Amino acid sequence: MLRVAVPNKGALSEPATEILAEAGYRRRTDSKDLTVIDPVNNVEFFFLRPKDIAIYVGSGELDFGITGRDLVCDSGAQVRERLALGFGSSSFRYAAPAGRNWTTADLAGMRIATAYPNLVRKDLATKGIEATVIRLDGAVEISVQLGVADAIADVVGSGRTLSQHDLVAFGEPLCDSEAVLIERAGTDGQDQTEARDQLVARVQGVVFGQQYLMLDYDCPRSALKKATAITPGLESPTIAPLADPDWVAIRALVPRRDVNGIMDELAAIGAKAILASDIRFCRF
Amino acid sequence: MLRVAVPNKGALSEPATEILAEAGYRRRTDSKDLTVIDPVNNVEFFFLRPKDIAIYVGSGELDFGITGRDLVCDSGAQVRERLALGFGSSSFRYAAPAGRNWTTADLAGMRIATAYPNLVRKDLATKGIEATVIRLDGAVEISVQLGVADAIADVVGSGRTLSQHDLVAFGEPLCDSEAVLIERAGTDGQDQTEARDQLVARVQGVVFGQQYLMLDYDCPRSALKKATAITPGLESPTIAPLADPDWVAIRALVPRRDVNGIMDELAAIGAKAILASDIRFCRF
Amino acid sequence: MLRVAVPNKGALSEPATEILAEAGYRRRTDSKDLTVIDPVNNVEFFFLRPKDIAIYVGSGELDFGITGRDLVCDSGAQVRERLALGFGSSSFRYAAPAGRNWTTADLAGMRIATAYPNLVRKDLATKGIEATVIRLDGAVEISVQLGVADAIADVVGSGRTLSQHDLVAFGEPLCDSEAVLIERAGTDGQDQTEARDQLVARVQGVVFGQQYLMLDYDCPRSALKKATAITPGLESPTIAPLADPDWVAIRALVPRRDVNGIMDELAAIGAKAILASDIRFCRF
Amino acid sequence: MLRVAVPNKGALSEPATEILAEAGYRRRTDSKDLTVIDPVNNVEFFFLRPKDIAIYVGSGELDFGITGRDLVCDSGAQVRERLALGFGSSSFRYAAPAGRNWTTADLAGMRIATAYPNLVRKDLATKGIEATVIRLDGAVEISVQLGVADAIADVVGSGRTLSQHDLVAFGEPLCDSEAVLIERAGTDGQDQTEARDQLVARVQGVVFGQQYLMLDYDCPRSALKKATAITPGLESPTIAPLADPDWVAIRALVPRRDVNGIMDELAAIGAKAILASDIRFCRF
Amino acid sequence: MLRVAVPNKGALSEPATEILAEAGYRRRTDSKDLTVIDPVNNVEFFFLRPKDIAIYVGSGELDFGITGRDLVCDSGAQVRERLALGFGSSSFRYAAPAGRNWTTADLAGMRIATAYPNLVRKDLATKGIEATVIRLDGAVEISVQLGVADAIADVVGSGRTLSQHDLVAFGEPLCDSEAVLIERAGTDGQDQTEARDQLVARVQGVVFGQQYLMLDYDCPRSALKKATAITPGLESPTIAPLADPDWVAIRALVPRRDVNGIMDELAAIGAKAILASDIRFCRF
Amino acid sequence: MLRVAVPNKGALSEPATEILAEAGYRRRTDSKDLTVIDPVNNVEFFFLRPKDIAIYVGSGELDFGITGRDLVCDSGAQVRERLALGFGSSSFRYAAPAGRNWTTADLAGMRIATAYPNLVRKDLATKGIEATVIRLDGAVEISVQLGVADAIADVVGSGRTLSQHDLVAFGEPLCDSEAVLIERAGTDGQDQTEARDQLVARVQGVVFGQQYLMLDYDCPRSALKKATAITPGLESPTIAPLADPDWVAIRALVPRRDVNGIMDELAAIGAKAILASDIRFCRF
Ligand SMILES: N[C@@H](Cc1c[nH]c[nH+]1)C(=O)O
Ligand SMILES: N[C@@H](Cc1c[nH]c[nH+]1)C(=O)O
Ligand SMILES: N[C@@H](Cc1c[nH]c[nH+]1)C(=O)O
Ligand SMILES: N[C@@H](Cc1c[nH]c[nH+]1)C(=O)O
Ligand SMILES: N[C@@H](Cc1c[nH]c[nH+]1)C(=O)O
Ligand SMILES: N[C@@H](Cc1c[nH]c[nH+]1)C(=O)O
Repeated sequence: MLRVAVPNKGALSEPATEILAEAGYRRRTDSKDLTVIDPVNNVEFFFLRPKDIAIYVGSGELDFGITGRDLVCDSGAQVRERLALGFGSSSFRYAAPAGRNWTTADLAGMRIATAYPNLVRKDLATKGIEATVIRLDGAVEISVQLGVADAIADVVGSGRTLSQHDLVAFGEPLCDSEAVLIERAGTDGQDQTEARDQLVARVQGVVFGQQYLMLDYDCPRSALKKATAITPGLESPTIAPLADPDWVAIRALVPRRDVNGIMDELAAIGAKAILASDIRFCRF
Repeated sequence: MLRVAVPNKGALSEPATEILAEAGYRRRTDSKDLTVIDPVNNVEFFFLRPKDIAIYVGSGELDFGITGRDLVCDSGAQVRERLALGFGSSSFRYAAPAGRNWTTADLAGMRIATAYPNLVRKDLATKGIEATVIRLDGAVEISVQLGVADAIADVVGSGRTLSQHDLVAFGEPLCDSEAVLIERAGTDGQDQTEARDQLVARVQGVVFGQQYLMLDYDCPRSALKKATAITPGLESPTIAPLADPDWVAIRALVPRRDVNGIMDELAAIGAKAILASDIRFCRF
Repeated sequence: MLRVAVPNKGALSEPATEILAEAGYRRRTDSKDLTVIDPVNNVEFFFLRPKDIAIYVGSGELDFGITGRDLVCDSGAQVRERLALGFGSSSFRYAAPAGRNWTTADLAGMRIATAYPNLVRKDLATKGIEATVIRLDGAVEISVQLGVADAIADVVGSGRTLSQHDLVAFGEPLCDSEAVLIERAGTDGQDQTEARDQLVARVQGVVFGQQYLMLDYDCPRSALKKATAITPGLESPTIAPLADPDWVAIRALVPRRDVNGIMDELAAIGAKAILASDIRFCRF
Repeated sequence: MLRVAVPNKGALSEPATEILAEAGYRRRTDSKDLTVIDPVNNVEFFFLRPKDIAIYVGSGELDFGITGRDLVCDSGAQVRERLALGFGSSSFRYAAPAGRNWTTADLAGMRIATAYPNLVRKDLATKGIEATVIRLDGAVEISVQLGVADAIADVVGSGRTLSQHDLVAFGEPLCDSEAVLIERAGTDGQDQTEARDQLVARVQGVVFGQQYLMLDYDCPRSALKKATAITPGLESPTIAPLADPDWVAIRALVPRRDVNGIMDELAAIGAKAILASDIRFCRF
Repeated sequence: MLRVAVPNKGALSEPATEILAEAGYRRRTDSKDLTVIDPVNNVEFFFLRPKDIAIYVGSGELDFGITGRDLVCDSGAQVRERLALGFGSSSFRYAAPAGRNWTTADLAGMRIATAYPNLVRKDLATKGIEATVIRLDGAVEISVQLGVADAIADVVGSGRTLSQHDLVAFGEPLCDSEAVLIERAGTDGQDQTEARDQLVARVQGVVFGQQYLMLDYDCPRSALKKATAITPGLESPTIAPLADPDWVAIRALVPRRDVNGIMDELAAIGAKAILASDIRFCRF
Repeated sequence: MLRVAVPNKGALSEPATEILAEAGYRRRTDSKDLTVIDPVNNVEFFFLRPKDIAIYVGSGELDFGITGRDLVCDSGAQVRERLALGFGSSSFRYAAPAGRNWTTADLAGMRIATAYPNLVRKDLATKGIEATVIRLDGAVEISVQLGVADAIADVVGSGRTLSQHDLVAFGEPLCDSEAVLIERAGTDGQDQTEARDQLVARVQGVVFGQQYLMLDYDCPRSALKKATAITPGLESPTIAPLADPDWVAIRALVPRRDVNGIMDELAAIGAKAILASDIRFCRF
């Protein structure tokens, strides 16, 4: 029996449930209750505060959690990052009032407000800089106008929050917010290593599969050699005859980020009815 | 022209609309209005109170409805259950205050509160027991604390509601809450038998299809004989050559509940890029 | 870099985002902010008032928009309609109090209330009729009861709004509400013609693909000649052997509106496990 | 310790909480939980389904409830109606399809759908009429179109629901929906009679007070005799001098429904600064 | 029977209903339906789009409406403004991109976007300036960035919307957004003049009363002469004895905006228990 | 110009805005924006995270804030508590799994989870006990079941959260959650001492006034001496004649918690029309 911690609210909650569903786990019956028991898969899911998930995995009984990479950097927990999940990512920056040409060295002896004080204190220490780091519970950007701090450190999205308070980011970026699957450190006893390996392989199938599309298309046999070079697939393309003997159908996996260039090339050699379909799971 | 009753709210409403959409019927334009006319399929959908749907099919002009099996047991309507739809199921139990070792025979002459009084009265009669059954409109669990009844009878999910009121279930379970497609009894006149048969076949295609996944995978020809035994499919697996002549691609339907064991076996004989896809409709 | 205007609310908003997602564009991160930048596709999406989108494309810097055909008729903008998108369509009618046998000629010299005054004034002019057209901001049906107008002109859905105010539609219908992709008129400079052509081809792939389903089915070889005539596909059906040598699997695109007749015919010649799957993109 | 049942949702819920607050009882801390304990007043409030409240008072341990008068007529409970609360009232009527001149005698042997079957069966019996009364859970108006019943019986507001289904009300009205304070029948033991009397007196203070306004106004002494006749108050008006010796200020309770006529009369005899204030509690 | 138009949504809707309630009219039973009939006061209220209310009063059968003063300036309707209601007010300004020193004369021949084109065209004409005014449906501030206009004209609150798009207001302000009670022009026939006068007097009682508070306080008789000068009231203060013969209680209306200075002065001459209460209606 | 911090969400937010409104400050225009400027009172209100308000007052530029007393204990800020506001109060307790007879001394060397780690660490130190205090972001009760802690420390309301996780509170209570007005420590410069004193006096007027009701009642002169003893008021009751010379009207402040006993006594000596009204502000 495995126990898995899932974010109960915020930007990571829906895509976390989505990826767990595509790996074949029971979806949350209703957003009101806070556990979901999966008897067929032998897993129980707990919906918890995002900022706490790393502590639950690292000091508690949870085998796995899904949380942001910055929240693991801030927690001080000793957990293993098994997979980057491909969503939720965003930079983490120092920021200060526009129009003063701030640089990292200006932070020495200043007051820096953040919701991630342990992350920031370790970053400054590595750079050899001492400052006064002030923990706040949320929305730190207004703390400069209101006199609590000289600079801040926070997740930045597209900079909307910074510009709305006349702040400019500076310095080298910190530990980012990408969603990760974390695992409790420790070997335990074989029979539990196996159940843990199974969950990781299943989530990995979604993480990998979601990077590709399946292309299906009709192709003249005369253009078949060129098509094979254009879509080599993961092993080699599938080739099947059509009723018309001068034609075949070709099936091949292609990366999402390559798809439109690939289709233009296929169209130019005579390919017709070029179909593209979502992949949600693939065990390579 | 067929008329079909659909639950307008509650746990059965979204999965009911989902299954009707996958059978190819027009989805509800907006959740505010209460009918949806499907001119191409020649069907009209009415969104009604769940507890009333069985009466509308059994005494009204509706040809079909989707409701819970317990609501058909409680209604006294004479309708045909054509299909179990595979969602919404839950046990229906007697329950009484924890710590008293209640058994079914203790109900004789007691006061039993329930939202399904006809269901309960028929269950007790079959067992030869007489008691006083008290109809309530909803949420019956609090009626024991408040002195209206000695025991209750209600749908139980995972027992959250019972434990939150210090109640323990006992006795043989009653008619459960699984969602069913019900049909009005009666033969009418041939031309309407045909239209009715068509809807049932279409919903049955979703009910059946949703129990499987399509597996696609690349396979060495040397492992082909073993693969065929591992995934026999519904008739026999599809086999197509890859460009590489030592390899093929195999397609086969497999039951959802079998999928992960099947993939482990395929991986161990040399299969690569094992893909798994949702099935939403299959006419066997 | 392309700029595309998307309806920010109303009946057209979700299906507009849906079609853009299926063409492979970044979906709106959250419904609160009003732009979405797509760096990989080199497109920026702006979420605007539906009634304004035609003016933004026709007089502004936007390259494309998605809006209703009636809103283009009302705007007076000079834009190109590139594609009908297949949703949101509804008739646009004159309407007047029930029980008076209104005809189009009765409008001469009357007061007509509408949210689309330029559309209505051009329609009347073409028919040679002069009347007083009164602009209102919304919900015009009540304006007759309240004495502001003698008749109205409005989008009609299924006539719910008309019957709820005792109004009956009459006359030839006007410019309808179907969703369209519009483009700014003008040739600019080659390098921008190409980027524009790419977006249109991608949306066209969704518009075309969404009219079909992929049929997959197992078929006895003895029935193969008949099956080929029943499902000719877009080019010709794919044919692949099963393990069992007396059988094959057939793949073919078929129109959504044909699917159930097609399956009945296939069942009657011996086809088994007839599968039907959504198509979301097809470049013919 | 008293236990009081309060409607947990619907049209009666907010005005019920409002009247209990004005009688000085602790207001519901948050709409999520379902009890509120009032330690200073020695009362506990339970928020329950409206249709069940009469059964909880009549067969349970609750001392009081607030519910509709029709729900008491339908419940069959033996409870005392202590006060009409002055909100929620509405007529209860038979109704049938427009354009057929239905009368009460046409109901004999017909099918009548209603959410209040016991109320309707007793009403028909008193009139000497036999019919088939069909219990439904809610929204009964559509049951005629859908073939379940020939006529209905339901609360009517302003007839919106009737006209929206082409129904016309007929016959003598039934037990109406006005909100009432009900009490469990029975004398118990003196010390509990006293606590019960206290709650009734406190709610009665709100019921009575809410029918009046306090008028305050400045008045010339020369017009004082006429003013006294215009506002006699509940006992006799309060009269106090102003600094200016030719003037006084007058205070008097007047009925809400009389207020504007009263003010016109006072203005015409020389009264100035006529103030009118809400009364929320008055023990006569 | 009077008909009154009330804003159905937006910033003016709740305070409009609030002021009508304090004048003693029936409050909207539920926000879903769109009329409210007041049988005791002989008035019917219609909840309409704010931008349309002036047209309904000026060309329709409505006797009164509540809307913004700018919406009357934009409508071109011939209505009487009877009262300023004391809420909803905000300036209406031209605005253009920051950092260019725009002045009113720079508008000549430019493109100006606004939701109030008739208001703007009349303002420019009075100043002798010709420009191209572009009607938009809402949120006009983004139209400059997007190339549709050179400048805008819009209601400004505290400038949040302007600064969020880098716009600066300039020039003389236009017709503002303060809420007003408007009346249809025309004398009709005596018996309807009277009913109209009554509504205006009742709303005026709220408009006037809401500018004051009632002060009540205990005062030594030795300080009575000074107190009388500090709170003269609307006519002269009320003076009543306390049980203690060296003391009195004083009652007087004072303006809300004066209240705190007044209390400081009273405290400094020996006044105790200085009470201050809301006034919701006063007929002077 | 004063700056005041107000809770932006949670149980303290609405009653905080309510008390500020009754002291005569501008109410939040809309819950979306996060500042409100009051030009007439010369105060600006900032709506912030509750857990941060003490830090904003203690280290920032804010003059005042409203927050929970426990949040001040947890913050470590050096602020002055000027007033207890009379809402939001609740006990703060250690808690551990039911059925083990936990006492305070059992905490030595254990793991204690809490959202208020500084509060807990100072409480344990004062008692001479060392333990490991684990910071969590919220909802700490589940941390025992999930293995992160042996005991917790949290605000308890009525114990719903404790019993829902099988926890029992024990030990002496900690710093409670009552809402307080806090002020920045420091004298600054006279002209700002005065503006600060004014706000405190105004909030104090609400805090004091809200503990009383105004009683108004008609009284026979023969019972006047007894009535004066029953309602002495804050100074002495107001006495004014009625028109009827055998009667008077009496006005007196009485404590809310005394009101019903007081009215029973007045009724028994002949008092009639006993009226009771809310007090929202009183400067003693
Ligand atoms: N043979 C193709 C398609 C495929 C992958 N898996 C199964 N089929 C490829 O290797 O990409
Ligand atoms: N031939 C495989 C896959 C398939 C089913 N239907 C069409 N193809 C099977 O029978 O399972
Ligand atoms: N060969 C089939 C199926 C197919 C289309 N595209 C790829 N395969 C057809 O032409 O319809
Ligand atoms: N004396 C007035 C006002 C009043 C009632 N109660 C107290 N004062 C009346 O009897 O109506
Ligand atoms: N006499 C005081 C209070 C009052 C007004 N109206 C009635 N009483 C004044 O004139 O202001
Ligand atoms: N004189 C009464 C009522 C009152 C207070 N303030 C003004 N009037 C009292 O002192 O309680």
